[PDB]
Amino acid sequence: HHMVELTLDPDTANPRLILSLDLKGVRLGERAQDLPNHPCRFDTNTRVLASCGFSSGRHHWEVEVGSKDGWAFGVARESVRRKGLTPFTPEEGVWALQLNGGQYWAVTSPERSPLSCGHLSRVRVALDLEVGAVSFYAVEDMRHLYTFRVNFQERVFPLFSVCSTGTYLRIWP
Repeated sequence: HHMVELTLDPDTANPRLILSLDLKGVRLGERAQDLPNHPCRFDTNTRVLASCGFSSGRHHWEVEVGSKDGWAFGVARESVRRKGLTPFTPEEGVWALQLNGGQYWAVTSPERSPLSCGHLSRVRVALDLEVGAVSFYAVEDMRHLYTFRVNFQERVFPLFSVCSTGTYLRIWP
């Protein structure tokens, strides 16, 4: 199965995020690193993109996910805002799933959409820029979790947020 190789982009990472050395894994730390601000860095929201943005075609990858609340992952338009507190919503260029209050959500606005999917360990993301879709599948039985149909009009970047200690996101492969 032909999947893209993604690495987290340290220039984008919120200063409190802890990236692994292989740039696959993301946790939230207790203290903000002293990092030089970069126009790309999320200075307030607890997010980080892969260094790869997408302009065209179909691309797959997988995300392993902690069992404790705190994570959200998906894709974001390149213009997603980095500076100050920003809403986490499709309006703002953010199409994600989320584990929060013991519940899986698709992050619709103005209300999140509860998913009835059972426990997740690993999710396949399929980004289709030709049709304009991003779908999520539980790898155990490739069960369908959610699709956002979107007419993407700029580059689309894999997105990760961890806003609690005690949980993680890991990119595969």
